[PDB]
Amino acid sequence: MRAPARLGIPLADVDTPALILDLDAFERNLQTMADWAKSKNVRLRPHAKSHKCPAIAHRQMALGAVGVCCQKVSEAEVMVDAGITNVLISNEVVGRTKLEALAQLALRARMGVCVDDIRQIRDLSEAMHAAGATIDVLVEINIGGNRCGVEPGDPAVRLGAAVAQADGLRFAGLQSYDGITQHVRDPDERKARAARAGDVTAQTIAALRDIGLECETVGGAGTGSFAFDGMSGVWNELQPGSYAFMDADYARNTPVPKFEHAMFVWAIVMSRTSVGQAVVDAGHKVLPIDSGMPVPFDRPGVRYERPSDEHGCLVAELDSALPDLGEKILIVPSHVDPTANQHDFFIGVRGMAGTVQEIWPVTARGCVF
Amino acid sequence: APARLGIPLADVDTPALILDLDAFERNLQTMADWAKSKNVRLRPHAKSHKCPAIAHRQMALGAVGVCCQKVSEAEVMVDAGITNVLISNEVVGRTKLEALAQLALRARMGVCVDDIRQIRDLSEAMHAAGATIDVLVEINIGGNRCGVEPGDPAVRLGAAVAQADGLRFAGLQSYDGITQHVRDPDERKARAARAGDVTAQTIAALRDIGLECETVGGAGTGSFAFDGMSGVWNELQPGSYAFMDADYARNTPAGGDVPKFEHAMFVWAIVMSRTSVGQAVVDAGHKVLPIDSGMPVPFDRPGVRYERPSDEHGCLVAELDSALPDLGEKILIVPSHVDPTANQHDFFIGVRGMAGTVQEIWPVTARGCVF
Repeated sequence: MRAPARLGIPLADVDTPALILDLDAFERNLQTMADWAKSKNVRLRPHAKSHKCPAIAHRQMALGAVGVCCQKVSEAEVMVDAGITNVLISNEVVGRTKLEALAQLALRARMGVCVDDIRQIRDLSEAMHAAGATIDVLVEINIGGNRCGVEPGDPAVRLGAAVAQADGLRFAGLQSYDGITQHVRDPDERKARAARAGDVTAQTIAALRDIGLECETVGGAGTGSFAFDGMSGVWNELQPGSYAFMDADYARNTPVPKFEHAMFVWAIVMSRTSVGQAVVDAGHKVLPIDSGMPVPFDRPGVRYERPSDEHGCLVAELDSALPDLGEKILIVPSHVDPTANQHDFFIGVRGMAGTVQEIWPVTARGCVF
Repeated sequence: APARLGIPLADVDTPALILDLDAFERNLQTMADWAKSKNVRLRPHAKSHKCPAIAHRQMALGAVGVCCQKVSEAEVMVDAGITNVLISNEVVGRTKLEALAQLALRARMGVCVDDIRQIRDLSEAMHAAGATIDVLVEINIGGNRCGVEPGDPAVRLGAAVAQADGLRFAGLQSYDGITQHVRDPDERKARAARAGDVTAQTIAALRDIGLECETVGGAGTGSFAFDGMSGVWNELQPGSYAFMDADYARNTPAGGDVPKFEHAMFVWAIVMSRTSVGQAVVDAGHKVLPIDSGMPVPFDRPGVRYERPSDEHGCLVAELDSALPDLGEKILIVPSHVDPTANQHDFFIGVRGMAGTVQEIWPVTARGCVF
C-alpha cells in the first residue's frame, strides 16, 4: 500500500485524499491531556480505536500513559507486536478462536479484557488455563449506554466474585462508560449525567468492597466526560481517544482543558463547473458521515454536503470562498474514529501555523476480528 | 482472512463479508442476459466490490469492461488483467494523470471530463507517455455533482477533445445518483425519461458538428432498465445489482420489463453480549456496516431490527426475545449500502449451498485505492 507522501516534501505535494496530522497541534493535545491526568492523580489509558496507529500509541506511552485501549483482539495483537506492553480490550470477546488468540497475547504483554456475562468468564478462564496465561478482567456495568454491560449493583458483584474464583482471571475492577454522555451539548446537562453515573458506579465499587474485592481500575471516560469522571474520585483510569485529534461532532460541545483540531482529510477540487459549488475527491469512503457532515477547516461560509462514495460538494454564498479546480483544502472529519479506519497512513506535518516529517501506518485498519 | 476453503459458514470468523455465490451468479446472469436482450453494452461498476475476482466473472459473461472512480482503482484492475476500464469520473492532479497515461499504454482506458482544464492536462500527460485515452464528456442531468449543463457546453468540450492529442472523443457520461433510489417506480422512470430527452438533445447537437457518441454511458441499479430501453444510453454502468442492499430493497419495484436481483452480500456477525431480554449485541458496528444510507437489516429474520450502532457494536432488538439469536450464535446482516460496505472488508467469503460451506476467498484488492 503506497503512501501519498515522502519525508521532507511540502503539504501542497501530498496526494489526495490523505489523512493529515498537524504534529504541533497533536503533541500539544497529548501534552495538555497527560498533564491534566497527573494533576488529578488519575491514570491515562488512551483509546487506540481512535487512530489504529502504533506510532501514536508509542507517543502516548512516552508521556506516561499506563497503556492503551482496543475494541478487538486483532487490534491488541497489532499494538503488542509493535511493542505496546500494556493493552486493555475495553470490550467483551466471544468466539473460540478470538479467546484462544487472546490467551497467546496474555503471555507476551500485560493484557486486559471486560466481561458482562458468566458464559464469557467460563470461556475466558479455560482459554487462559490451556495456554497457562493470566489476564486482568474488568466487569462492565451499563451506566446508560444500553450497549454492553450487566445491571449495576448485585449483578456486577456476582460476576466480580466469578472473576476472582475462576482460573487465569485476576479481578482488576469495573468498566463504566456511556457513549451518549460524551456528546451532550450543554455542559451542566453533561456534568449532571456524569455525576449520576458516578453515584451508580460508586455504589457498585462499595458493594464489591463489602464482599472483599477492591477495584484496582475503575475504567471509563471519553473525550466529553473525562473532566467530570477524573474529578469524581470514582474513576482512576480515563480512556479518552478523540482528544488527540478532535472532530466536528466534539466541536459542537460547549466546554477543564480545550483541544485543537489536529486531524484533517486533504482533498483536491476535481470539478468546478458552475459558480457556488466545488467538488473534492473526498466523499464518505474517506469522510464517514455517521455523525453529520465534515467541515472545511478555517474557511467560513463554506460547508461540505451531499457526498457520494468519492465526491464531496463544497458550497458557499461567495464564489471565491470555495477553492478552484486543482486547489487542495483541509477538511475536519465529522467523527475521528471511523475516519482513521478509512486511510492506510497518517501524514504528520510541521509548520501548519507546512512540510511532511512523519509517515505512520494505520497498521490496525482491518483488525475487526 | 476469516475462513478456509471447505469449512461451513458457521466456522467463519466475525465480522465477515459473505457472498452467496449461488444468488450472486444468478444476479450476474440476469443482468448479462438482459443487456444482450436489449442490444446495449454492459460495463459493471467495480467501485461496488473493489474485487478483481468479481470483475473477471463480469468479463466472463460478456461485459465490455468495468468502471472505476479513481486511477489507483483502475491500476489495480489492470494488474489483475481486466484490460478495458472507464474512469466514470474526472481526474485532476499531475501525479494522477501521469499514472493514468502509464495505464493507457497497457489497456483500453477511458476517463470523463467536464472542464477544458482537465482536457488540457490529460492531453499533455497522454502525449508525454505516447499513449491514447477514450474521453467521455460528462453532463449534469440532475445529479448536481460533476458535469456541465446539457446541450451547448457539452458540444464545446466535445470539440476540444477531438482536437487534443492522445484524446479520442468517445461520447457522453450521463448519470444521476438521486434517480436510483426514487422509491415510486413511475416517479423513477419519469425522472430517467426527462434525463433521456436532455441527453438525446446533447447527442443531436454533437451530431450537428460531425461528432458521434460511440458511448452514451450512465445508469445505476435503479435506472438501468429505463436507460437501457430508452434508445439513448448504450453502455450501462450498474454495480449494486450483483450484491443488493437494504437501500435498494426499499425501492418499490417496477413491472416485469425490469429484472429483479436477490440479496447475495451479507455481514456475518457473532452476538458477543446478551445481557438483557429484547436486545442482543453483535460485533458488527458502523466500521464494518457504514450507515450513510441508513440501517442494515438482519437477513430473513422478521421482528428483529438492527439499531444504535457504535464503532464495533450493533444492537439487534425484537419485541419477542426468542426471535433474537443468543450469546455466541452468528447472524447474517444485509448492509444498507453495497459500495462503502465492500470498502470496510479485506475479503469476500464466497459460500455455496446457502439455499452452506466456503468455496472462494476473494481479496478486496482495491480497498485503499482513493488516489
